[PDB]
Amino acid sequence: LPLMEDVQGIRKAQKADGTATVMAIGTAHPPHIFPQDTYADVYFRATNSEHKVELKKKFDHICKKTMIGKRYFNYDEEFLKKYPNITSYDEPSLNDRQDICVPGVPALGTEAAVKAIEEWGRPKSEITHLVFCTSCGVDMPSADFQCAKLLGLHANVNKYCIYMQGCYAGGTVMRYAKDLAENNRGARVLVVCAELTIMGLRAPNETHLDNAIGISLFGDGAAALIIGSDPIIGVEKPMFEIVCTKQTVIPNTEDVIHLHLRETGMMFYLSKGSPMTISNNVEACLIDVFKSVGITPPEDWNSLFWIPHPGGRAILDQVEAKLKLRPEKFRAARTVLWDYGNMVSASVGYILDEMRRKSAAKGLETYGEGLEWGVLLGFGPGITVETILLHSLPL
Amino acid sequence: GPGMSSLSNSLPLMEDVQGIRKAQKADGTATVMAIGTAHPPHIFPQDTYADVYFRATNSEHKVELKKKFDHICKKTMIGKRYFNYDEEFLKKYPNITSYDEPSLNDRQDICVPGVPALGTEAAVKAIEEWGRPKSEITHLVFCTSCGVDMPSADFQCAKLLGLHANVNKYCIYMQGCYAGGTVMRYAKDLAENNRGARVLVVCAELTIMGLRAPNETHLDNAIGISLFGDGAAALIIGSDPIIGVEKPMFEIVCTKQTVIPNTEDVIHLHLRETGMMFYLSKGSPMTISNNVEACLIDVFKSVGITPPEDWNSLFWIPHPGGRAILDQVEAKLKLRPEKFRAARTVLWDYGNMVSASVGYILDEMRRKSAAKGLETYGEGLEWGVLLGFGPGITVETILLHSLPL
Repeated sequence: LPLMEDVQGIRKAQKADGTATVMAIGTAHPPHIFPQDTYADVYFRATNSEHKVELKKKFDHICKKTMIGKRYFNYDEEFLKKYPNITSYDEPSLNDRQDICVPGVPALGTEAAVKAIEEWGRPKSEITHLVFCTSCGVDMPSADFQCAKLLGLHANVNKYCIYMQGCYAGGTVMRYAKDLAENNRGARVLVVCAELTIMGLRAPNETHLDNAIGISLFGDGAAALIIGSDPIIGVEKPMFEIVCTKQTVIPNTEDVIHLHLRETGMMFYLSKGSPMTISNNVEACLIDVFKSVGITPPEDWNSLFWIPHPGGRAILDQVEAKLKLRPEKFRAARTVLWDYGNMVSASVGYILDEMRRKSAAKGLETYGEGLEWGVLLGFGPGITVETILLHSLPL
Repeated sequence: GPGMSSLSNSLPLMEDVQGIRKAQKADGTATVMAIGTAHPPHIFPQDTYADVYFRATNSEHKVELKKKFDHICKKTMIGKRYFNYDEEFLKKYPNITSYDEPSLNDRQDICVPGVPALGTEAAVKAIEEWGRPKSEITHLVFCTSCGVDMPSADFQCAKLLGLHANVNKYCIYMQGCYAGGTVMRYAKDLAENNRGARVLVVCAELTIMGLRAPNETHLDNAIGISLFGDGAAALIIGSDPIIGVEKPMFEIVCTKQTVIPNTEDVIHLHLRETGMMFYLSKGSPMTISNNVEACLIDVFKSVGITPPEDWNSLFWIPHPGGRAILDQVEAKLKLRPEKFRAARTVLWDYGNMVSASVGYILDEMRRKSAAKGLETYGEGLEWGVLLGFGPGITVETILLHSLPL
């Protein structure tokens, strides 16, 4: 056994040299397409609420201004008929939601993980850490265990299960991955964000009007990333360096966005004013992430590339206005919101994928729209903001 | 110390990625520098537990199931446990004291604000021992298998403690009995990769999330009711201890999580409309013992150290998942009867407090070592291992190096 003076030598040999880097991104979504134009008709039919005509035109109006074109779900109208308790308002339904989400979320997550590992090109045996993230379903052993099992990873992979961190969770996974990759030499972190919104699906009511915003917004999906420090030249393809990661809680705003897991499943609550709270405090979070690494914030926010969580059209519009950004800056985020809706923790992964793919297709200088520095933002319950400072690399 | 303000650790003037990384990372090994513990006020002695439990659950008519549970309680090696409820509190909830009546909502109403409250009590003690301002805590790792909510338990704990708005939070939900090991694994990477970082680890559990009446088809639920107790443990972990201010105790050298293949149906828990449903198949103490040595060899080889020929050369903090797990792990590793004394003392006085158990044992070990005037906090020994066991079956192996007194 080594002496007291040898402990530091072990630490020096154990840690990685460089910055945690995104080197692969894979995405997946379930097969059932639900267009937004017909969503009011399909939802009110599936929930047997066709008699509530005045509540239907209210929901149709909300759906029409979401700037979401389609969403993907693990269910169709035929599947929902097998579970009448999920399609009702307050009937006991957690057991059925868990029966679907507990095995379903890691299954969907694994699909995205397979694509990320295939792009990466190295054997799955080289994955040392797994960070799984979901707000849909909880179990013991957890979703991380199930994902590792489905992928057939090594028995000694260090796993991290990020449960119920909502819409900011896509930022949280980058924060976790940064420390895991950088503090462990040779470590390759597989990040998986997967969500199945059936955990929150229910019938509309007059007392729960804020539930209508959630049903018009959330879609199913999964995103997976391979993150690691010290990229192997000629084998791996380094894209985004995770330089600084900070989580912030906005004071006196707990009553704004809150969700509870009850006997009726996930109960969504949203007060009028969330886009204002997020937009008014986003700049302070950005100045903080830049100051933490000694970089002077740019005079013009258009100088950076952006991956904002598409919590809704209003959140994107207000953050864009506050930071005085040109319409093309949030292009990648707007396309993902349109094509896929809000896929919870998986949305930012989809945007990061869209950004690097379009940058490579246009033949730009870097993966981050030809620009050097950028920010990935997560927004959710708290109100909590996850600010991830990224440095993009050349093609 | 971290040397946050020193020139050699200063941030580069230009936007140099590698220069930023060099300044941002810490130098040394993550070190435990404070441990605080807490438990609810209601004392439930184990010798009268069978009587109290069967009366509170309206099951005193099942005479042959009572004599079976009385025999399980007598063999647990638990003397007393603490709970956030008494017999009067349970009478307000007939649904929790039944077997399968709808009860999740009521359990959530107790556990969602209750777990962060109990955790905060332990955290206040850890912060007081540490001695530095609470505003200097940069990371919070909260851990519990009792209750889930959005915003999570970490948010509530941070709010009750009055931590900085910019504290980086980690919520470890439903990782069960191995979670006390998982928090050490999280804390290691967080403290070591961030210069100046001081991680507050909080493990808190309220077993009312799993309390229910006995049944003839669910005989394995009786093992859980005779075992689990409430409690909280909190630790302050950080790299590069400040000499003269902080008191460095245990260095977290290597941390690995291992899954034992083909054992998913051995230890499993499900969160249902009836709360947390506990399932335990026969063979868990032997399955854990037959795979523990391989986990230890892995943790030692991962840092280039040759595994000791005699396991008695190390100090031990094993999760007291039951007296049988302790007895069989001790036997397989050919350990002397006193090697697990700290673990057995905590099991006797507090029972199995889930993720909080190992924190209590680490506290017991360092306190007894200081009280006897020993050479180090780890029973006078230099190297040791903290072990967590739970659903999977998953083993958390934490290699520790104790510093001198």
